[PDB]
Amino acid sequence: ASMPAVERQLIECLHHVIKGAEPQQVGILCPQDDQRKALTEQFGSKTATSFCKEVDSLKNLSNLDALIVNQALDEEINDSEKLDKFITAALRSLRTDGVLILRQDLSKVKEMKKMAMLTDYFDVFRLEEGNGNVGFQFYAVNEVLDSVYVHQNWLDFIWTLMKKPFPKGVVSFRDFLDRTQYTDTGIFAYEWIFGNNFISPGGWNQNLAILKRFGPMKTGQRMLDIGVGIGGGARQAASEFGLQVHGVDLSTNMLAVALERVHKEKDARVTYAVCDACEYEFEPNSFDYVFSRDCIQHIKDTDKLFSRIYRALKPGGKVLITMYGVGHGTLSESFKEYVSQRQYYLKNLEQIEEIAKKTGFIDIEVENMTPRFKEILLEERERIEQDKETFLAKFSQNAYDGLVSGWKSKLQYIADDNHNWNFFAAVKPQ
Ligand SMILES: C[S@@+](CC[C@H](N)C(=O)[O-])C[C@H]1O[C@@H](n2cnc3c(N)ncnc32)[C@H](O)[C@@H]1O
Repeated sequence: ASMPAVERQLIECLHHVIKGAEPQQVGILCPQDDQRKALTEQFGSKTATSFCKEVDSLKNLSNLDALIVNQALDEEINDSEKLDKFITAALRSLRTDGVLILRQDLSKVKEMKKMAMLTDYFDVFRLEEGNGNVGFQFYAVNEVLDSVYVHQNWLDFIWTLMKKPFPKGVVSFRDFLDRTQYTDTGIFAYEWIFGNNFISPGGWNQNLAILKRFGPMKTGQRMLDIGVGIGGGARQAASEFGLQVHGVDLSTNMLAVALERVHKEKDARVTYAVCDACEYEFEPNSFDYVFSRDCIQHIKDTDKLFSRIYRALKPGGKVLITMYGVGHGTLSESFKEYVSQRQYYLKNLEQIEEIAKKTGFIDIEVENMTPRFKEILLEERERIEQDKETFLAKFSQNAYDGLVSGWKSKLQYIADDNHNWNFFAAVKPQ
């Protein structure tokens, strides 16, 4: 039971990609006439639109700059053959670089991983076109905000995808995350050691201490959380400080859990989006705070990232980031192999400060929190060693041994001053 606010958001999603351009040819697949007309009125006289009411009709649409599909795939999401027919027809109908905006409510779908499974399917699907392949490039998954605020529904999704050419092996950044470090089994094993809802050292108590280093925060202020993981940090920021928190993560595995949990527990201060924080188009001058907890070691282009954060902060706004970093000790081969397998792009505090100054941040604070990181590992390790019997009731031996040796290994990395745990904070001037 949606309102006109939804259709306006769909067009906003479209404009993240095409910007100020108006699309020459638009297709609309939308079975609900009132929702369909609200969409149509969003376009002006420079746009010609063809729309249809059943998915089989996409074969009749072509040379589209954009295809908007709204609540039309109820059957397809339960039938891979029908889904395949739609994706194929959708790709054929679009020009290269054409945008697909797909809105589908998943709240009546009992499978909680459905959004994640659909996203990989879209990301992986390939269609022969000419002497190569075509497919959809992933941009984002957003929540329909009307659905959150009016219907307490956090599982109403909008995918933003773009048609691109592909060769006829080569893994996207998102898939590396979902297939390697942040798998489901990895997530539940990680959550167990760090603490409920957290994938970062020290769990609830530690995250609260870090949030406090922002200084005074007020109810209703807006925070962007980069690399929100399974949501523990965002949810705590909202419940403890009354912040409105928007969390982003590139890993669908991670966010599936965050989304499931907020959808069940219900807190309208918290929303989530799947996207790459180095690329996604955030609204400028809009956030009071940007927070990132142990995320940015995954991110190569720190320079780009900082300019985007700066851009996104309100003047006078504050950024606070913690991250894995590299120390000033002689790097060991074990540490170097560890970094490559994780694909971390590590920096030291000096480099972070240089970049922050170059970006234009003021009041820069940096801290080496490695001694704290050490206390946490030791404390965490004493817990597992004590609760050995309880772990094997839930997970396998293989997950367990990797934890003991991993914890053993990080301790040596800290000892050699290879591995650091860094704190950075700063403010946007004015
Ligand atoms: C070690 S975890 C931290 C989770 C969260 N900070 C917490 O305390 O529970 C890293 C998270 O950052 C996310 N991440 C890595 N690169 C990202 C990117 N380019 N954009 C958005 N999120 C990213 C990963 O998906 C992962 O979920």
